[PDB]
Amino acid sequence: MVGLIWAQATSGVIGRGGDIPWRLPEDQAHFREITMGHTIVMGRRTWDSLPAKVRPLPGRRNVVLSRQADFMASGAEVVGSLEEALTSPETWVIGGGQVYALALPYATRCEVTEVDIGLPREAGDALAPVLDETWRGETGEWRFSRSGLRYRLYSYHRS
Ligand SMILES: Nc1ncnc2c1ncn2[C@@H]1O[C@H](COP(=O)(O)OP(=O)(O)O)[C@@H](O)[C@H]1OP(=O)(O)O
Ligand SMILES: CC1(C)N=C(N)N=C(N)N1c1ccc(Cl)cc1
Repeated sequence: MVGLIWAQATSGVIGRGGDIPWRLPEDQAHFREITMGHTIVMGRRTWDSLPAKVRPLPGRRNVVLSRQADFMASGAEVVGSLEEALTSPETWVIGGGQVYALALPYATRCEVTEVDIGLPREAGDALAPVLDETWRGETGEWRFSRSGLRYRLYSYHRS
């Protein structure tokens, strides 16, 4: 079970300036809920952008993809090929752009959060992985977060 999880604006933007371009505590809780107790897979650059205080993300098997054999990722494990990361009974790829792309052909599930905000793509923006017509699933109802930011959840799957 290889899966991809991400949160995007409507336009497909999932990150800008090194930041998630919105505040959505319901997304963080959603993310935790899907991935808790399973393996998470991230690129080295993504681990590098998490505060030392927060990494590894707790209650989950943290795997970090890197070419550097000497890479220090305390509390996590480091693998040097996509094949080796995607082993466990249930894996969620959590970022970033290179790892999303890399892992796409192996994915049979996506969990997405679409956030109702109009952010036309700009050069440099991190972008959601592109879903083709092989996918099927549920595009859920719009929902107001506590702050009044609107978001909805996709739950898609394939062979
Ligand atoms: N095919 C591959 N094999 C091994 N490591 C890879 C890989 N593709 C990407 N990576 C790692 O994953 C990193 C990318 O992580 P990321 O997906 O979080 O980056 P970004 O935020 O730019 O999309 C790459 O820099 C590379 O790490 P190192 O720079 O430490 O080598
Ligand atoms: C919190 C957030 C944005 N939310 C969802 N739905 N999916 C992810 N992969 N996330 C995410 C989690 C950890 C990291 Cl390092 C990056 C993005």
